[PDB]
Amino acid sequence: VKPNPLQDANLCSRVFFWWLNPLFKIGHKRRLEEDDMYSVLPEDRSQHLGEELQGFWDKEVLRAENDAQKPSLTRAIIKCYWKSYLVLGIFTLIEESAKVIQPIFLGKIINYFENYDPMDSVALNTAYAYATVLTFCTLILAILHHLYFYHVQCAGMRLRVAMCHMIYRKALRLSNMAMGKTTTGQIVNLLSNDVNKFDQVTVFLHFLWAGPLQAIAVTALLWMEIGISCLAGMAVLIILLPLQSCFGKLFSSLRSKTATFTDARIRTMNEVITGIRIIKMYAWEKSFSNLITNLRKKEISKILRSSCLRGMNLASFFSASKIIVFVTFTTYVLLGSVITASRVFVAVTLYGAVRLTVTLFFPSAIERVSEAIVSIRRIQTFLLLDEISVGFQAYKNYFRAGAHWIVFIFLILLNTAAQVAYVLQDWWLSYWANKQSMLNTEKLDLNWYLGIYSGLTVATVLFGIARSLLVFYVLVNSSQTLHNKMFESILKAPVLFFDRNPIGRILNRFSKDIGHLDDLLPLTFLDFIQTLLQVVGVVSVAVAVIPWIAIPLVPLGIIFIFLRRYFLETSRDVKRLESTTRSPVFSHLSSSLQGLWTIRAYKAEERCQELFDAHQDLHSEAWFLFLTTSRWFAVRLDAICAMFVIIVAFGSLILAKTLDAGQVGLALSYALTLMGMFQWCVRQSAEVENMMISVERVIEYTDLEKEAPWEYQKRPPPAWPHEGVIIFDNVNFMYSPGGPLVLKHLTALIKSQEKVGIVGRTGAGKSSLISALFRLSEPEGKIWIDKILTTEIGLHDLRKKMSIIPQEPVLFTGTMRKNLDPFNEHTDEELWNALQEVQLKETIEDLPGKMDTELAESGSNFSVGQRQLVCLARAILRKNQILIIDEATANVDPRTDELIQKKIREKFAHCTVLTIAHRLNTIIDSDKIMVLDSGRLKEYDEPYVLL
Ligand SMILES: CN(Cc1cnc2nc(N)nc(N)c2n1)c1ccc(C(=O)N[C@@H](CCC(=O)O)C(=O)O)cc1
Repeated sequence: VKPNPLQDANLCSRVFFWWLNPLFKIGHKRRLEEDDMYSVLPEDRSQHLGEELQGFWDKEVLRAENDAQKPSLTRAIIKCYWKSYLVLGIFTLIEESAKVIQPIFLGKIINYFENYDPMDSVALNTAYAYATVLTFCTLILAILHHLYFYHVQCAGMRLRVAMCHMIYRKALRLSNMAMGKTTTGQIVNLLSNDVNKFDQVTVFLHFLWAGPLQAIAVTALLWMEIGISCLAGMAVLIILLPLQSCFGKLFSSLRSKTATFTDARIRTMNEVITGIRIIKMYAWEKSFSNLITNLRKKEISKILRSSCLRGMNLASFFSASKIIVFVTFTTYVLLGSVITASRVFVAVTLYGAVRLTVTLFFPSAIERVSEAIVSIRRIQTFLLLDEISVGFQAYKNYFRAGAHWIVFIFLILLNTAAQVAYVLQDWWLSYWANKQSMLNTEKLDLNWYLGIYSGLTVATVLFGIARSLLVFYVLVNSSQTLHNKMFESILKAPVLFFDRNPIGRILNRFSKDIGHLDDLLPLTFLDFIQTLLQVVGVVSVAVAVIPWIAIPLVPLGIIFIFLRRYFLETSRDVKRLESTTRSPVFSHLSSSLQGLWTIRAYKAEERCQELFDAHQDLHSEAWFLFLTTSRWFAVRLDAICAMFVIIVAFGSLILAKTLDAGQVGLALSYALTLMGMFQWCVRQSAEVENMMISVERVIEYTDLEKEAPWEYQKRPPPAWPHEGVIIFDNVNFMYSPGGPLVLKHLTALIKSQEKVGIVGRTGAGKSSLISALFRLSEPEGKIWIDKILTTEIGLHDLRKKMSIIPQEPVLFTGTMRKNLDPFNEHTDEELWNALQEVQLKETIEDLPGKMDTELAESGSNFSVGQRQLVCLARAILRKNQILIIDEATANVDPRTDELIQKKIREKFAHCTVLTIAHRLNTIIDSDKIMVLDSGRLKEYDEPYVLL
């Protein structure tokens, strides 16, 4: 078998994940296929995780049925995992208490600089001890966290597998009456969507009691430093809760109505791609073009508002750390107290540790718990029924299509000012403290120091909103300008491009690639850019105070570039492995429920359980590597993130004769916030480069094959088709320019007022002549028609002056007035005349509207009869000379074909009919008959010499 190195591995080797080093060496240069993944632990099998939960549930059902109450499933999980969760909670409490001691010991180092004496050896040792104590909370938070996180993540897959095991076990005991209601789709959905919500619940389950505790623990510490002025900092942070939720209820609505404009358009596409040979033959491209162009404008106008709302939300999330500090400190100063550099940065650190945690971790645990409870209720109600007895080019082509190169310089200059203001607003307070500490009653005027601070506070918000708005607009304009190019490039492709590519591929592209281009790209781009810009500012602030922290920065930054690549090279296969191991489980589940009555004949219902367990163990193995490979990188990242802080603190302490308290506090208060932003910035690039593939495959289009232009300046006479004379010569045809033939050298010439017919068996080149004079694939061979040719004329002025009767009639979703005449070139009464001349006016007045009656789903309300008859009515109203009749019959012998053939008898007056015959008797009193066998003709004038 495949033993895993997770076991038989001592301590101090599982905190750094040292047992996963060899696997990387295999994934770096060999592309492991399926047999380089380790097995699962003996306590992670399906049969072990399912039987104990089944026993607990069977005991709970009896316990809750003997006494008159309802059986509950939520208790059967707490009766099992309570010990594990409360054991894990110890480290949660430890790491939550460790995040409060750091700002307490941060303020004790600045106090040493505030009272400095160059001849003193007792306080330096105390400062070193304080630094050593502070240098360990970071290590505790950075190193020992990734094992507890892996454990709390693994604590969910066990339940996820145990639920599916008993679900499948129950799915084989359903009666014939209970199965008549329950479909296979809802069962595979319950097993495919409702059980996947148990993976992210245990991660956010510990915030419901750690939020309010930490809030009070920090609020109690602010009173000892500043006083009442902390309330002015806590009164704003609460207001952010109802404001960010109410507007949420305003956003979701704007997301729903847009769907109404998104699906319908797609539906229209499903009717233009299926039937190109009819739309292109009738020259009806402009109608569908105008019908499609109108919906995209409304879709963009509805998307812009939601984009602006999301941009405003992000701008409010960016610069929310400046209002609280400004308010609390102007309140603290206006009361009559003196500002010092010992409490400012401590309060800043406390506020920054509180607000993010609260406003990002509290409103999500409730959603997670609600989804989990809904899923658990569904699964419980299900089990209670009775039983039986890329590259730089991909970015350049995507960015340069949005705006000119001036807007890019403008947005760069706009992005490179918000961070400068963000840093200067906090530097001004350090300058104020340093200027105040140098006094000996010669007080400081508040006007200047309070006006500069307000200006620096307002500029930050302004430059934070403008950048987001501009970025969102520029990135939406790109999709707006690419969708067009896609449409007018795909609309002009020849029939050879549609006869080989499936419709589902094109529809899937047009839907999901444009959805990705419109919805999630600008948000992720802006978030990544903001999180990346937030780190260079911290690095520059750290460097500008101590210029000697630029020497180790190069070795600390060189390692990351290689580490990211060395990780991705082997991490870019776990997703494929997981999907390939996950799909067969659903496949087997869906295919095993149909042939179920034969599994009851031979009473073997436990072998299928073992097969299901074996199928799920592969997905379990493929999922076990994901968490470990994801945690392998965070430890090495946090190592550098903590070494940076250690170096900063110690190098700043060992230079206590050059610097002062304000700037050491400033440099120390920023280094404690890098660990989260670095992780977020590293994470966002993954999704960016993952979703750029849709952009790249969108740009794959917009440059395809193209037929001849629609029209030239070679205008034919306005009365060109006055007489039907079609000559021929030895023409050879090939669909592809280098494939086989389907037809060979039809040489003839058709007279005017002549009813010519062709006799042949299906497959000998009989159904390809309509593709010749319609030039669907421009061949060699010069075809003269009425003093002009068929090659030096545009495609529209050649197919419009010709009529065609299709084999199988097609109808589009619209009005009866538009289906017979999209481009209005006639009056009102002529439509009634042409429709009664073909003898159908029952259905119209049997219906109310009878002129604007919309159809539905390809007009299934009608039959082949009136469909063929309305195609005949189109041929009637066309008012044309050349008529090509095709015959592919599946209809019945009664009055339909008699009526249509009599109408083609008397209605058509002396107009050059070219007919294709499938039954030898449909030709009645023909004038010219040709027989076309397996590659040429034996043609004669009259049928009297044939037989
Ligand atoms: C706690 N937190 C949420 C978090 C952290 N910092 C923030 N910083 C800002 N400015 N805004 C936030 N939304 C924010 N959110 C985090 C922190 C790290 C990762 C993270 O990088 N996770 C990776 C681990 C790293 C990796 O595998 O590459 C993963 O496997 O999913 C996720 C969320």
